[PDB]
Amino acid sequence: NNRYDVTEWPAGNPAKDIGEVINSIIADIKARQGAADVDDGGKPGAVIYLPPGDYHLRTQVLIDISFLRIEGSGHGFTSSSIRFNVPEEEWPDLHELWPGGSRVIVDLPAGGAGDSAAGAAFLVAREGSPRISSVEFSNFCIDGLHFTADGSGRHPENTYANGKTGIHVASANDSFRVTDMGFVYLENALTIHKADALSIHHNFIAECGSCIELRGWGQASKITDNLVGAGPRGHSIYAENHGGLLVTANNVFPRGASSVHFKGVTRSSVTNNRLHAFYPGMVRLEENSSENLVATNHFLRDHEPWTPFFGVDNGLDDLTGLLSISGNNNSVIGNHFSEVVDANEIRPEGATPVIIRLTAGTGNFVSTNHVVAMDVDAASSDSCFEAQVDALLATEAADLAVTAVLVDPGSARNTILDSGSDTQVVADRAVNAIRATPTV
Amino acid sequence: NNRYDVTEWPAGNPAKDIGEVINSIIADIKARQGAADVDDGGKPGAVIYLPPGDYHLRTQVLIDISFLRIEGSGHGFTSSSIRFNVPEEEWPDLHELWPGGSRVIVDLPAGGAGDSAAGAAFLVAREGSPRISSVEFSNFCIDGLHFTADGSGRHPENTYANGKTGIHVASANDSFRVTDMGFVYLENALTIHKADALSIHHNFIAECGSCIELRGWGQASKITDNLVGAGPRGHSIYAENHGGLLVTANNVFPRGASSVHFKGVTRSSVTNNRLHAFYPGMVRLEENSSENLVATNHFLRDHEPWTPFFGVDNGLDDLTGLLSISGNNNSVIGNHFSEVVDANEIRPEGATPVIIRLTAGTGNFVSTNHVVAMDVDAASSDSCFEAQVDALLATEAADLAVTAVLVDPGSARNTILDSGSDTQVVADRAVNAIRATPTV
Amino acid sequence: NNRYDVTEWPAGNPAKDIGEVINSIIADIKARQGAADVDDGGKPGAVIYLPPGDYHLRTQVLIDISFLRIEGSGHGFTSSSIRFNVPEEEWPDLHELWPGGSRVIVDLPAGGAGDSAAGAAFLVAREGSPRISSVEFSNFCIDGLHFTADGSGRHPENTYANGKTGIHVASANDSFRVTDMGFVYLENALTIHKADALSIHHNFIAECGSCIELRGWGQASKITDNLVGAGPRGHSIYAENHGGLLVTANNVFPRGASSVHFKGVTRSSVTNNRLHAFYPGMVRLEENSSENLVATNHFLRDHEPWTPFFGVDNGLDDLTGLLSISGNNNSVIGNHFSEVVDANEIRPEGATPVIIRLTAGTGNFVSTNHVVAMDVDAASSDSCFEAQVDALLATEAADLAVTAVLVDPGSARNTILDSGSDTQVVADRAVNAIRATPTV
Repeated sequence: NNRYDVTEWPAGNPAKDIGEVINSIIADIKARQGAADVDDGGKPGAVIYLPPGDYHLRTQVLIDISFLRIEGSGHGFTSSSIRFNVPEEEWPDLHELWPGGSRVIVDLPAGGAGDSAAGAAFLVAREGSPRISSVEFSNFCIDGLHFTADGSGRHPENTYANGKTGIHVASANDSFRVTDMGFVYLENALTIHKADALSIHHNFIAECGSCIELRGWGQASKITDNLVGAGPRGHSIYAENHGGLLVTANNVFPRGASSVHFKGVTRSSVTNNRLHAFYPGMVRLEENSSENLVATNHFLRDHEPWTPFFGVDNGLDDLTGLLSISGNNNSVIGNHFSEVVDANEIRPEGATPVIIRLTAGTGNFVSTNHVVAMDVDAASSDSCFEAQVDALLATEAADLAVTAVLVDPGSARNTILDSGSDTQVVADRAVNAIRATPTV
Repeated sequence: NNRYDVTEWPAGNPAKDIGEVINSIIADIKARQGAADVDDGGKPGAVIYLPPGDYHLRTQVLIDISFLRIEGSGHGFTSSSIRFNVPEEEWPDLHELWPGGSRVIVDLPAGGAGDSAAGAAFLVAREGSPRISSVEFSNFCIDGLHFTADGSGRHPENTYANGKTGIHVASANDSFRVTDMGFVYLENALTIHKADALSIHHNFIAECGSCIELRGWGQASKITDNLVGAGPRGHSIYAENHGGLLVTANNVFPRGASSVHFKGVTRSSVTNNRLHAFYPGMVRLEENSSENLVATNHFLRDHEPWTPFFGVDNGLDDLTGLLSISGNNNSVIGNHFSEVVDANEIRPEGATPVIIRLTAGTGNFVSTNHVVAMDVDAASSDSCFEAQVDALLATEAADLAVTAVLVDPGSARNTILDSGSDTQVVADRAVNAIRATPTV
Repeated sequence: NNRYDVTEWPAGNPAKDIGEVINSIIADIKARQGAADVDDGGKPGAVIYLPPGDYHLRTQVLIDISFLRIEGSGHGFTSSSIRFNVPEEEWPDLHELWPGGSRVIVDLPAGGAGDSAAGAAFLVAREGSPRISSVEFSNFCIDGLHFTADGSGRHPENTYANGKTGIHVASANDSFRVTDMGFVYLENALTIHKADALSIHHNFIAECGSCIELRGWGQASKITDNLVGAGPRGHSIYAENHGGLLVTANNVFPRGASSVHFKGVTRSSVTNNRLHAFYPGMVRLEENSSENLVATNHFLRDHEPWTPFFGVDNGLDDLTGLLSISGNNNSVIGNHFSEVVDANEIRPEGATPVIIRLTAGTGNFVSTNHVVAMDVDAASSDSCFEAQVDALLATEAADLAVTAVLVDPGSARNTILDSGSDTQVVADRAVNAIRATPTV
């Protein structure tokens, strides 16, 4: 025992309100595990199992205890975004309509003016000592169900706004795991404050406004092997005030405002990811993000190919850069950048797009980065995945002049090696060490 | 419920034909999940559990539904290749003879002249909309049992031919997972057509003719953390017409024809793998494979040390290259190449082996690759793992001249930096930018 | 069946001695699986499940059979190190005191003068043929409970000494997996001899004297996605006489003697890890460790910030190097090194710290490594995680002269490119090819 199955718990009804059921199970664990030091233990925690099923959550789950594992048997993802943009008269012929797996349907109202925490299906919160530790979420689905009108006049299902969060961790935490999950149609998939030695590993986090956000501060954590797709006003991967973070082996696709965004992040590594955006400002190191390694990533920036998101932007223009750095002593090494754009969609009109921009800070080392830039003709089609795939396989283009590296006058004493020809590297040679990539 | 255990299903017998049992379970799921939009769901799918056991499959499983998870409790791998080459009179003294775990023994005949799909233990197929989604295969064993005579006069168990496939996905699919599996003694372990956002993660796929094949087209997928060993007429990792594929953190060992093979693959990353082959042509980018990052891989090419495969080749000679590129605007950065061969086994007689070959395309960037080449004396021994390990630890060699980079006249406007001395880099300096690695 | 739950086994008591229970289950599996070739199988193995719980182990588990899986439902980690250094009168106010999850408490005496194997909770041993294969340990907790006085006069809980091992594999093995575990308060977490195609993946291995040790020899293995923290007389990741090892995507934090230590390791890759130490000698390639790739790692060396470990060293001084190489033909490419030290704590007094040191061997290629060095004021605070995090986020420092690369006269014919200025690279230019990083 200490093993519970939500379909076998005698209180509540998991189809109607799985929140109530899980809170009831948590009360039972605490009632049984009252003593902290009996035969060298006494509070080992528990596992709560969700079989495949459609489970409505109407009461927020409060997780107050260490070593709690909540697990299911399916990440359950299907593209609600595609389905909600299929003409409605065709829905009866679709084999299915909704995500599945071990599915928690989040039916909470939007969070108040206090916060988003109130809109989270699972809230992890505990103050005092020690930090809550080794909570595990595994292999289930959290589904926000619908997005809602936002004043823009866009389809309500394409706004990425509903005030719902999948998992929200409010308190300092240690050794947490989020693995094998599916998150869909949430304004925020996963928000974790004050994380130590966290692992976010092998999840599918897509069609959420903002996917992964590490807030407050943190250390010694990792975000690995995820498939991630956000919305144009949110983050794919975000961290602030982290040290020693490792972000690797993620496949991040559209349509977040950015792929990776750091504020005040130090001594971290963003390496070996595949990153694909429809907008500039893919990787942002801001507010003294320093001594970070950004290595061997594949960056692709192109244009949205799917008609229902034509015109949808993140507000940033082509001078922003694909990689933007404000901070000291970073290392940008061995990245590939593909810039695949339509010259007459470049903004501002007639600008030369920038790839890497150093806006502030000193001592950045940028070496052995390959920039390929291409001028294609933009187009939109109605069939989502066909258009996406055709777009990736298309190479049928003219050449395009770009600025591979732009060092603003506010950044100096950088070293730029083999990351562009002299024309491609716009920088003051008197206060930065520049070696042009050899040419013919 | 929606949870099934194949040993607790009242129809069929999983020891005799687990195929029939699983198909029966799938019919039950469909019978119960008929309605697509009842209380915001209705087709959440299911989980089918295989306890550890030896289960014969005589009827192909047809997977027709989204959010189906099939799981077990052991990848169950043992080297049938070693065992089948042990003298038969010694078999009674072996502690065990066969793979184990949650084991599906594939007893289907070879596929007809239509196709290999008919020889697959699990076939995933569904047409219409939407694409089948979020099917999961986890932590079980698929065993082809024996290889069969192929006309070559080789031992029938060493042919890698039986017409059997582990898992075959014929239809466009989204968010699929194959994790923690074991595949053994199959002509094809895993063949997945038309994949979107697929994850093939942390499997053991070995002693199969061909291991992973991604066919038709695809996008935004990943192949990570696998242990992979194929056969000399097949692929280790293969993809065609994929965009945005990430292949990382795999340990690929002998004896596939290649370690990674791309046809028409674009905007992808093959980075941070350990790759070991007994033959040339380890990593092949062919048929306009363009804008790919190939970074920080460890390549080892040497000679087969195990006597029962002496003389077995993939048909390619030492001029082929360890890495061969036909395509535009790729990035080859920070790889290590160990070429450990016996000079008198080099073919054609008296050739200088090539390491990286650019056969066609423009704009490839090749930078900071270390090539170490060595002339050793070839040998074969009868004890498989002892010989393999001794061979890897052996450094007792003379020096060997190699061509680090060969740029054919059909490839031009490439950039080659610090990837060999001038002698080691055979290329037209007038139409490629070449910087020799500094020497003494 | 072949599925067992230790709380449902009729012999012994898993709370008192889970060792006896598991050994009893193993005898039952062998009694049932006597025949090796009945209908193409007969020894498929088994799965043993540990629900969340506190389980004392007083008898060593002997694992003698292939395809055994032992699994739980929680890695269960909490910092016993922090708790044992909290004043004792405050313990009654802590929410909990001990690790949890599916918890095996190791209550064996320390191993005799024969060996440490006798102190292991789980011993995997079998001689003869074939090698034991595809044993899996997953998602449970192994807890050494306490460290003991060691003659140093340190707190007994801070010695990292108790003679206990989590899992010890004594025999040649194939296709083993250790995944999702938690190890805490063990002198040795995981020791695996003679490993072939092993995967140590996604574990939490911390506050153990020595974490991962691969001994004897091995091949084609991988250590990926682990969180790892050892003690100052032990190893974080250690291997000897391995070929084809891949160590990637690990986040290794203090306070092991080293982060990665190789003896006699060849043709391997240590790439894309985040490594953090409080002492020199972070990555050691020793005793002819040759043809290894060390690429795109983030190294941080700084000072211990937590008062109860002030003064605790690994015995090595600042001339040792962060990366030390004794071996031929290695490749050191694209690493970031942050050296964050207090100039008056540098030892010996007045030394210039070294970052990469080549002590012996020929043909090493060192290219495009960024070294950032800083002089800060050392300090200690009592609040562990606050001090750790503040320390990582602190950049408030003066500049510090370092030797980026030191090539001893005993190492020659190396190539050093863009890994330091001429002053920073101390090497005989007549017998090594040196290119200084361009400067202003």
